[PDB]
Amino acid sequence: SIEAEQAVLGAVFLDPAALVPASEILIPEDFYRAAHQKIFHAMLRVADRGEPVDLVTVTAELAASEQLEEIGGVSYLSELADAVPTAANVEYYARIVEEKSVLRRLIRTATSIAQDGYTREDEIDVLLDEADRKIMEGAFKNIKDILVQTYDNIEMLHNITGIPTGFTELDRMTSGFQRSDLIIVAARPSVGKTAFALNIAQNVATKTNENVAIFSLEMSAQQLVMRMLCAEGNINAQNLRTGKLTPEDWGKLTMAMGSLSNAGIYIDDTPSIRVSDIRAKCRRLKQESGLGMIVIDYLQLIQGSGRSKENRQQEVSEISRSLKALARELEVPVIALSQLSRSVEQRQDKRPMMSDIRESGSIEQDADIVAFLYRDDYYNKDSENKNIIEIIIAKQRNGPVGTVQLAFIKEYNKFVNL
Amino acid sequence: IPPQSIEAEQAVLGAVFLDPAALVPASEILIPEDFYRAAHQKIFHAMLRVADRGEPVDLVTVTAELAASEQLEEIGGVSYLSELADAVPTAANVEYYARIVEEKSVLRRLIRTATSIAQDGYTREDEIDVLLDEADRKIMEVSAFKNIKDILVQTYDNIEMLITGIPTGFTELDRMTSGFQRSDLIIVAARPSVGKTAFALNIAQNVATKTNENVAIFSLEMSAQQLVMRMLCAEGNINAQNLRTGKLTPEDWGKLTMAMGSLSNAGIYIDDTPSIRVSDIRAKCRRLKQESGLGMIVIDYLQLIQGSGRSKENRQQEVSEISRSLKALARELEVPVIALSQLSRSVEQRQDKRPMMSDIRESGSIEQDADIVAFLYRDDYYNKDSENKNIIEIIIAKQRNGPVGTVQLAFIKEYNKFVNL
Amino acid sequence: SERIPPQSIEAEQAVLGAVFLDPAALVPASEILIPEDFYRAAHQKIFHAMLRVADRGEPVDLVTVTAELAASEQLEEIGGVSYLSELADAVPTAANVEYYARIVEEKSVLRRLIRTATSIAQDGYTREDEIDVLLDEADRKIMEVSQFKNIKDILVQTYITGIPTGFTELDRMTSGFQRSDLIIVAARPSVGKTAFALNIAQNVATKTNENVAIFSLEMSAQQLVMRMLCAEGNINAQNLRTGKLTPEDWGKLTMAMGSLSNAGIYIDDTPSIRVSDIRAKCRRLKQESGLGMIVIDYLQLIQGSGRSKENRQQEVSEISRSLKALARELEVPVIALSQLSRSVEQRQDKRPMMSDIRESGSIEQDADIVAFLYRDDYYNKDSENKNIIEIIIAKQRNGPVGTVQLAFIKEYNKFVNL
Amino acid sequence: RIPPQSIEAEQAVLGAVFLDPAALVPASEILIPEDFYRAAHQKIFHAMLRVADRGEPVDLVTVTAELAA
DNA sequence: TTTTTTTTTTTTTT
Ligand SMILES: Nc1nc2c(ncn2[C@@H]2O[C@H](COP(=O)(O)OP(=O)(O)O)[C@@H](O)[C@H]2O)c(=O)[nH]1
Ligand SMILES: Nc1nc2c(ncn2[C@@H]2O[C@H](COP(=O)(O)OP(=O)(O)O)[C@@H](O)[C@H]2O)c(=O)[nH]1
Ligand SMILES: Nc1nc2c(ncn2[C@@H]2O[C@H](COP(=O)(O)OP(=O)(O)O)[C@@H](O)[C@H]2O)c(=O)[nH]1
Ligand code: ALF
Ligand code: ALF
Ligand code: ALF
Ligand SMILES: [Ca+2]
Ligand SMILES: [Ca+2]
Ligand SMILES: [Ca+2]
Ligand SMILES: [Ca+2]
Ligand SMILES: [Ca+2]
Ligand SMILES: [Ca+2]
Ligand SMILES: [Ca+2]
Repeated sequence: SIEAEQAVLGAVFLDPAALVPASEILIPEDFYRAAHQKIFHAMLRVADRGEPVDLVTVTAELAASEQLEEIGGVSYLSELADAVPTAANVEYYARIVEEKSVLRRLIRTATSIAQDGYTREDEIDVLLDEADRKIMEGAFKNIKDILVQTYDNIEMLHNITGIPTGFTELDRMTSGFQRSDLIIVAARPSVGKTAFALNIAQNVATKTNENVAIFSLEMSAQQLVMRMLCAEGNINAQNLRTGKLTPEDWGKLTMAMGSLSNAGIYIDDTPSIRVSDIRAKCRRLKQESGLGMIVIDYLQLIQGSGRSKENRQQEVSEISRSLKALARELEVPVIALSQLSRSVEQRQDKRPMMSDIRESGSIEQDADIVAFLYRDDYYNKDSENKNIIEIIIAKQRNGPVGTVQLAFIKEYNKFVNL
Repeated sequence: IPPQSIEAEQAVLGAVFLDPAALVPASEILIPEDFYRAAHQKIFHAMLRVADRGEPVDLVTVTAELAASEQLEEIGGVSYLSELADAVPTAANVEYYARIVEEKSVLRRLIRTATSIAQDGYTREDEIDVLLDEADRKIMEVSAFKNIKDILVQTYDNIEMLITGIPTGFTELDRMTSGFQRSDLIIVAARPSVGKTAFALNIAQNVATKTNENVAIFSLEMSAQQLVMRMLCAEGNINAQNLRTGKLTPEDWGKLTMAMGSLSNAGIYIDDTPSIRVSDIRAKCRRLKQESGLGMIVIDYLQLIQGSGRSKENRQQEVSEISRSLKALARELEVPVIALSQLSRSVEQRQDKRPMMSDIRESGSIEQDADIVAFLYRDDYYNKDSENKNIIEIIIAKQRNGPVGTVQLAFIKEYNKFVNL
Repeated sequence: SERIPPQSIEAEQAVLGAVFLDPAALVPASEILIPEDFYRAAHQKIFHAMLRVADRGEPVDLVTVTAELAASEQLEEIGGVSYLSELADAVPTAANVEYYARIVEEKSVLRRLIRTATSIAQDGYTREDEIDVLLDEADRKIMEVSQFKNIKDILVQTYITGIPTGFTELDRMTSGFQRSDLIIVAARPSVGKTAFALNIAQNVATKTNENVAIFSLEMSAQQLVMRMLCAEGNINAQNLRTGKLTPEDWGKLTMAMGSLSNAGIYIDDTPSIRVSDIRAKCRRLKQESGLGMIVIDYLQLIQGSGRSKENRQQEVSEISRSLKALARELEVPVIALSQLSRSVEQRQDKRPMMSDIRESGSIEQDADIVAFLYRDDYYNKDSENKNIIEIIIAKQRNGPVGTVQLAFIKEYNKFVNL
Repeated sequence: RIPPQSIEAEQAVLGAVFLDPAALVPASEILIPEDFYRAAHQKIFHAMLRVADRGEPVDLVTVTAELAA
């Protein structure tokens, strides 16, 4: 019942534009306390002039009828003022007062049905109709309303929609890397999964102004940064990891480090996290700096929430769910790297299909987009055109399916446009 | 002073000791609990207990039965059973008095459920909507074998009626099916990104816009905003890529302006809460039917629905249960329910990748429960080069209305649209 | 504590009775029983005399039998002629001696088992001498509680007991549909389970005079009756569905309705019942009208008695027990429809085996008889000989196992003989 | 043999929530209800989070409404 | 106990 009542009346003496929502939601009778009934009435009575509604005009109106003394003094009206947490959410106190009102209305009509049960033992069918009728006395989104928001959204379309990867052909096909999408990038071992993900992270963090979080469960932060340096500056990786650098390499490195500093890429290399942990960390980074992308080096390495070490297919089924839900909650694209089962290798056409994604089919199902990497030179030692690598876009429910081509200069840990 | 024709109660019991073929109407009309007097309750029970042997029912066998339990002394003596015999002269219109006893029974049942509603009003101040629902539901509940003579009549009168059928607007499918029938569970299953939602959305539109019926859509994967954008594209033939960029041609805006027009008076109710239980779905639909009337329910994706508490059970059982609940919902609301389903990868392993019933993902009970199972298959989903691209099979693997078979449609993907051929 | 050697000397009397009533009933009786099978010393002697007189053959009536009993010292030992007179009045008809003889025989086997088991335990303490040969005797002595055609038997020379289903070939193999049997009809989804059950129900309810109760947990009564109408009159279901009936179809329907009225088939379509509920309802219908068959539209759809939501395999294990016991109590065949697990669709041969019965192995084990339905055209779109359907009788402890063929004209919801 | 606890500090957390209540964000990033020692605080901080998931949001009124619920 | 989905070593399918 009470106290929420006081919070409503209180907010009115505080605002008083708060009377509008209050009265849309409540009539004086909804209040339980006799006194509040009278006060809220007076408030509306003064609003009809309209005065408007403050601690003075209200007591003037309550004295204008015999009522000012009946409701406690001016001193009770004064207490009401001092008795609300925040003027802003009257809506939520009003709705308590309203819900309590409905409860006793229910109780009252139910008791009067029982009451009538003993009396009008005369005509059973019309009594059961009355009971039906006496007890009756949207949670769906309406389409009219959505159409407007969907229109106004298409409107905001002067000037990729889209966090841009910097790979022209993929961006044309995809237009980002959209907020709330789960993007799966899967391919056989040592084909280029991480390399590809890191390259995307760089071009996002350096070319745009957005922050990107990378969770690396297999490699160290060190190794990651060293891959980005090489790619940023075209420094040969073998040289870099030996310290055997040419005089111009030292130049390239100096530049690479420069641009990667103002880059804002946050790396977490804890080898065992649950999705909950990931969520927590991202939630906090977005809190204080804003987030744009999340990259995860590698979905089946993530570890389960307690359900006991369940049918492993279910365990990852669940991780899959959690990731999509995380992308949805943070309104941010989530790129999850995935492995593939050996099935693909048994074939002639070594290009992967969705079925191939390792460990659980739910991953195909949950993803907003599924990208495979295929390299002819991964299988052919002699292969004509070496550095070419297919980005097979096997799934997307934005739009088009298809294959895109890039060059993967491995010596530089780098993917490039053609 | 509870409602009781303790005069009429005696008249019934009396007639049984007098006839006793009079026990047949009596029991068709009453159960022991309908009697107000504790004693009569016990006697009428004994009467039926003896009838189940059957003895049959006279003043002797009844007292033998009452003594066989601790009860003969509790109900008055043999001398009370003797009075019951003499209370009414003849045993003809028992039907009369039985119906008084019954009517009084209903009255106190009503009073009792009304008082317990009021009672609960003060206690469970926790969840208002599910409480008000109980009152609604508890008051209706104050309303053995169906005889075939009677059904035959209703059925003849029903056949006297002449798509039967909520029409999908896909001619060949509608010929095979004739709607989309009230109370049916329709499963639409197919591999990922094949066209499940697309198909279901297309059906929802053609129902909501071509007919006058309301349709509820529960989307657990996509947002309402994405759903409507699919329908817009399909309604007006606007290329989806253009639409999501805002990169619209001058005639595209024309197409969009009309699409929006027709979809307004469409009356399609969308709920995109990503986790619901079937109970929740039921509740929402019940209410929408209440005040506006419902025609169809569409659920994007059955295995995404979540279980009622039974603990995180053998997952196969958990969906087994969801399956039943859905059919039972379709049954209760007298409305076709279209549940989208995923498929296990088993089909992928096969030579020809047209699905069979076994392929439905996660629990075999879905094949079983369904009134009708529809698979979608696309040659161009597997062949990059495939001859005749836009063709898509609607394999009707199951229906207990009638015929099984395959139907062909075109799925112009650029327009999020299925079309007739 | 008090251990009473198992016997039914009601059923004993019913057998001897039927012989004085028929007496062609002595043929089944003796195929099933030897004199020693009877528990009561007196019956032993009587049934012996009956066979003694049949070997002349006299044949066997109340006179000749007393003549034979007096011919030995025995007529006074077995009660008087007055006891032989009571045996006659035991049963209304010499209908189904086969039934009661098989009870007497089954009880006989039980005590033979008990007796050999106790004598094995007995010998366990005594002959502590030769362990391995004691185990051989035990093996062998337990088999001998059970009692390969010879070449001569096979030279009879070159060149219904029973509620009748109306399917000749099935009835030959089965002879009803026997009182107290649990008959399991299982098959994959949409194969023909319900259709087949309904067809049986009609032919029983219309051709015979017996009442049949059908519990439908999946389909409405309305849909059931519409299936029967189509099958009774050969009206195309689609036409009937739509109301799009030809002028002669109306004739066919008018007929079908006629005969189905005096049919007496009681339908209960409550979607959730416990077996107790089923029992209750049937007990009452038998009370006032008599019952012949119970059909249940599906066993795993029935719901459990409180034991908490137990290991589901046990829950149905229990339902299974309850049903057999209900069939036993009401002395009436119970046809329970069952689903099958998907494991059959793995096999290159899709004919079910007992193992395939879905959810609990106890069903194989409780059933008196297990029937599978198999359709080639269910799997082959093009299949040669379409409307053919195998009725695989995989289990029956009456007698013969084997397959029977029928046609299942689906357009007519109808099974037909060939 | 008296369990490490700091009720003063527990109260100070719950207090700050009723005062701010954007203070619930840091609080829940750091704590779950079970971290609190006093049975009562456990329940209160739970309710606070329970109301935040709607989100109401969290003040002295809505909290007592949830606790009475 | 059972039903379901996954990966990966064997044999034998004209
Ligand atoms: N030739 C050469 N190749 C390299 C060097 N460093 C990395 N790579 C190549 O880049 C690939 C890295 O693959 P990666 O993305 O880490 O594998 P994934 O995460 O499983 O997809 C490896 O297969 C290497 O062949 C280098 O110094 N020289
Ligand atoms: N070519 C093309 N296809 C599209 C476009 N937008 C959506 N689609 C396709 O439509 C399909 C969506 O299928 P959907 O029903 O959502 O997947 P399901 O629910 O798992 O069956 C996918 O195959 C997409 O590639 C587009 O702009 N162009
Ligand atoms: N051609 C045709 N076939 C039908 C028609 N009605 C039903 N059927 C088929 O007959 C069968 C009857 O369903 P049923 O097998 O009893 O369900 P069950 O309990 O799973 O076995 C189904 O296989 C339907 O396809 C009809 O009107 N026309
Ligand atoms: F070898 Al990897 F992701 F680094 F498969
Ligand atoms: F693309 Al899906 F369920 F596989 F919407
Ligand atoms: F299709 Al069914 F029991 F109705 F297998
Ligand atoms: Ca990697
Ligand atoms: Ca979908
Ligand atoms: Ca079928
Ligand atoms: Ca069935
Ligand atoms: Ca058992
Ligand atoms: Ca098995
Ligand atoms: Ca038996």
